[PDB]
This record gives sequence, structure tokens and C-alpha cells, in this order.
Amino acid sequence: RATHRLLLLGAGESGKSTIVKQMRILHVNGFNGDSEKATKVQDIKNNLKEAIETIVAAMSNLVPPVELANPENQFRVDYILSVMNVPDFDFPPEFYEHAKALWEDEGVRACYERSNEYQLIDCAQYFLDKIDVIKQADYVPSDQDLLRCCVLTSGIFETKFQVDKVNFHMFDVGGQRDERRKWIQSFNDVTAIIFVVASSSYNMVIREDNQTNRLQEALNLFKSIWNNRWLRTISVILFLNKQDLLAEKVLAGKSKIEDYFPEFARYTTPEDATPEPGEDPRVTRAKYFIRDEFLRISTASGDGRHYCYPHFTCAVDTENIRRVFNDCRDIIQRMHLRQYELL
Ligand SMILES: Nc1nc2c(ncn2[C@@H]2O[C@H](COP(=O)(O)OP(=O)(O)O)[C@@H](O)[C@H]2O)c(=O)[nH]1
Ligand SMILES: [Cl-]
Ligand SMILES: [Mg+2]
Repeated sequence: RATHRLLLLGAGESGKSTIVKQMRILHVNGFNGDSEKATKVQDIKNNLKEAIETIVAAMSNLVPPVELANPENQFRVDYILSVMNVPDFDFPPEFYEHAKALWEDEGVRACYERSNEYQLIDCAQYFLDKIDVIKQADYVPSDQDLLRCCVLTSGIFETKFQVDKVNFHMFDVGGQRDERRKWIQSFNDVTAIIFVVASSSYNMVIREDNQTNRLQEALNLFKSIWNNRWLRTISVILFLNKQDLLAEKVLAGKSKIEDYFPEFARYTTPEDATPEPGEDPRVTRAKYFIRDEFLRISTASGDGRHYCYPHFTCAVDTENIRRVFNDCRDIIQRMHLRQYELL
């Protein structure tokens, strides 16, 4: 009975393309068949190789550098560096055995744990932990494997689908810095903006300059969107994404939010916080602090004729996104009448 046009906005690697993948799983045909699977098997292997070669290459460049725990692995390091830039790598059995032995080296792992000091795809641990699965000749990627796959294709990508007679036309708008000049061109008859944030990347810097904090970049972009003159009446659904990785990072206790956002040291969990069942209170405090950084922007200015709807999301978790998207569906249905509450 209606067609809604939703824009996914957000910095690079925030989760936009992953959300589209979930929409296709839920409302189209997912990753289609063996042809797509097979063609995308190469992306998974290339992620695995990118992960291990990035970690290995970073060891000598960290300050202080990190050495192998077992010097017997030196030839494996050399092999990985040697094939780092081979086009169309063929992934023979020895690649997996060498990658796995390096992944198990405590020095390589120690370098991995300092990955916020270089640029490492978030799916590194996921794929490195299942080398034995991926290396099998009869390996077929699961939907989760394909969701975790990191392929940062620039451009604007679109999906359209119907749910209970309502159409949703969703735009995955590339958000790396050199793509943002194009954002305004997708603002054609927008129902709502979905702004996606990598909540877990508070201790990381962006690829574009290897200097600007990733979460600060997201906050700056959200401020740009929230206060934009041509979005004053367009509400913003905020996906505070990567909640799984955020919880892991908070609980590991090695990278403190307050070293990057000092006001966290004085931050108390709000009284109206609604932690999930089983949630560690340290994670609640972290995720609500990050939420409240965005809500401070949305309450500070630009709040005239639109609302912000925050959600905690895990874009690789299909059931999580089913639930959040259904909440979005209801938010959208309720927007028309809610607009009359505004002054
Ligand atoms: N563990 C986890 N990984 C995520 C989440 N969202 C995205 N990822 C991964 O982050 C990486 C980049 O996501 P992507 O959608 O391609 O980024 P974008 O299109 O540039 O916004 C992919 O490897 C995704 O699998 C999340 O909530 N949890
Ligand atoms: Cl982000
Ligand atoms: Mg993308």
C-alpha cells in the first residue's frame, strides 16, 4: 500500500552493505545459489589472506615491534609476505597450513590484539578461527560467512523488496570520504535515513587519513546529516552497530573508551537504560555512552521537525536485524501521525 525509500548512510565499514545483505536474506533470495556462493567463496578466502598478511606485515611496523613467539615460524612469515601481492591467488593447501600456524603463534596473536594501531578488517578473527573449515575442498560458505565477508565496493547500491504489501527501496550509499559529495544526489523522496555506526571502532582511526578516530568521524557525519538544511524534516534511525564486537572489546578490558573519549570516565549508565538479558553492566555503560554521544547532537540543534530513533544492532545477526527492521517498519508507519506532535 506504500513504497518507502530508505537511505543507509554511514562511514566506511560501518555496516551498510551488511544490512542490505540481511534485507536480501529476509525479503529477497539471500545470496542466491551455488554460482553466487562459489563466486563469493573467493571473497572469503581473500578476506582470510588479507587478514593474516596484514597482521604479519604489521608486526615489524608496530612501535614497539612484535616478534614471533616461535622463531621456527619465520619461513611461514616469509611465505605470507612473499604472496601478499600475488593477483588472483590460488589458495593452495600450504597457504592455509602456514596461515593457521601463524595465527596460533602468540606473537602474531599479540600483534592482532594491537590491530587498532594499523588497519585490519573486523572479520579477521572470525575467518582466521575457521581456517580448517574454509580450506576444505568441498567448503560451501554459510550465510554467516557471507555476511561477515568484508567487500568495500564504492558506489551506491540499491535493493527493493516487499513485506506484507509494503515496498522498501533501500539505498546503500557509499560513505568513504571521497564518496560523500554524492550523498545529496540520493536524497530523492526520502522516507527516513538509517545512519549506521561501528560502535566497536572507538579505538580505531579511519582508513582515509589513518588519523581521525572512527567514532569521531561517525559523530561528525551524524552531525552533518542531523543539521543538514535539506533533511530538517527527515527522521533518522540510528543503528549503533557492531554491538557484538563492542561487547568483546569492552569485556577484554585492553582498550579503554576513556583513552579516546575522556568524558566516559565520568559517565554513569542512564536510569532508563534497558540492558539486554545477560548483558554485562560494563557493556551497558559503554553502549549507552556511545548512544548518548549521538543523542547529544540530536538534542543540541536541528531537532525542529524530525526525530532520532536509536537502536543497538548487530548487522551480521539476521534475527537481530529482522527485529530492528521490523521496529523500523513500525516507526515508519507511525511517523506520519507522530509528526503532528512537533511544534
Ligand atoms: N562482528 C560484526 N561484524 C560486522 C557488523 N557489521 C558489519 N560487520 C562487518 O564489518 C565489515 C564492513 O561492513 P560493510 O557492511 O561491508 O561496511 P560498509 O558497506 O562500508 O558500511 C563486514 O566484514 C561486515 O561483516 C556487526 O554488527 N558485527
Ligand atoms: Cl563508523
Ligand atoms: Mg559497502
